[PDB]
Amino acid sequence: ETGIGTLIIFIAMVLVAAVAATVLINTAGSLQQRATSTGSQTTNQVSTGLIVQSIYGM
Amino acid sequence: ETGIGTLIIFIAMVLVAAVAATVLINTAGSLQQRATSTGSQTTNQVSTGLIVQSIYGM
Repeated sequence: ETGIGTLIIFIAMVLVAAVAATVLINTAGSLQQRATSTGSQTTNQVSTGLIVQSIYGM
Repeated sequence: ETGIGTLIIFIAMVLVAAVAATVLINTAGSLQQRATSTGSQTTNQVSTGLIVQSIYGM
């Protein structure tokens, strides 16, 4: 009967959907750390600087 | 059926969207404190100064 064949494919459908879910989570986690670090590094880059007061010679 | 697979990926889609939301909030909060402090420090920097009145010798 059709009942047996339906159950077999059902298991396969669940496993496939889990794979595509894993890709999206892993990619978002990788891009999270890069975007956070870039923002913090740029903030330090703009604000920091050195200034010359006076120059003397002998 | 397609109904089972749709629900599994749906959960994953919601979790991924939450991650990207967290990045934007955290970055804006970090840049908030830097921009506020820079403005206040510069205002004090320009306004403050010392002046010499008179010099006497013995």
